[PDB]
Amino acid sequence: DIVSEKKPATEVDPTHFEKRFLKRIRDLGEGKVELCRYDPEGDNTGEQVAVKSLKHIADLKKEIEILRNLYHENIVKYKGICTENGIKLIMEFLPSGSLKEYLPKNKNKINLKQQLKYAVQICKGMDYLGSRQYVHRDLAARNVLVESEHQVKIGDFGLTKAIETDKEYYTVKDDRDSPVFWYAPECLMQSKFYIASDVWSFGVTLHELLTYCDSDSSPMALFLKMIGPTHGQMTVTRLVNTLKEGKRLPCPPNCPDEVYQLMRKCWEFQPSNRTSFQNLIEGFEALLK
Ligand SMILES: Cc1cnc(Nc2cc(N3CCN(C)CC3)cc(S(C)(=O)=O)c2)nc1Nc1cccc(CO)c1
Repeated sequence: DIVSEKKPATEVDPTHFEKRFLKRIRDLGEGKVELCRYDPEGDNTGEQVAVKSLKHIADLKKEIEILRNLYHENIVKYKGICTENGIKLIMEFLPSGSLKEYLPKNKNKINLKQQLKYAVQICKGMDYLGSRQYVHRDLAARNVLVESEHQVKIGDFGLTKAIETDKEYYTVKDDRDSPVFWYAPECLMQSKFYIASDVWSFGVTLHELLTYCDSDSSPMALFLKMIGPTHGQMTVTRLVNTLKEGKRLPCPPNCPDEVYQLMRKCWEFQPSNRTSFQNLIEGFEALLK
């Protein structure tokens, strides 16, 4: 008789998504994120998932490993991977999108009390990330996903880096696509990323939330009005100059001064003088009481 291999008992990994059942619906945003239906039964009843893939393979693999081990109410859920060298990150899908799409469409529903509750949830997610010794480096309203009218989640970890044990910051090398208008002075000047640098980005995200992500009131729009919109390659040094002078984004319309003061504590020039996420949580909780 012909010799063959004994078949070992097959086990199913719920985090392993087969390419043949992962069916594309549409692009969500750009590296790119797509809405897919994982449909192993082929009858359009499968679960909708968000799929992150490459248009850098090493960076995607590191991102997958970070997200796989993060478990928090305000952090988007990892679901698994789809493997070819190629890899796709599979996450839960949030149909409301980010604060960038949701806030302009739901102003009537989202009052100051709800905005402060979203602010608390962003801080809780960020404080959990910091407790795991990570710096996010991309905290912006476009990366805050809306689970429901009552809950937001940090939804992308593409620039997330680990801070070495007993060290205070991570030094960046690849910075060409940096979101400079959300960056603290130490990031712009020395490419040094502290947990306090994410606190700075939070202050900017809080400004966006309070303006309902209005494009005319965006941090880029406002800073470009303050420094000049036609400076090209000179834009960042003009931005650094402005921040050194003590100039900050103005108080959002209808934002009470006590909320604006918490926001300004995120924007102290020196990282050591900035508020912590825990102190922000306490400040917002005192305003909600
Ligand atoms: C992990 C995840 C789960 N669920 C969603 N949902 C979702 C997202 C969006 N985008 C949010 C970011 N915007 C700049 C572009 C639109 C839109 C919809 S919708 C309203 O069209 O159904 C849904 N997106 C995810 N990630 C994702 C998608 C796109 C871009 C980024 C990076 O900012 C992260």
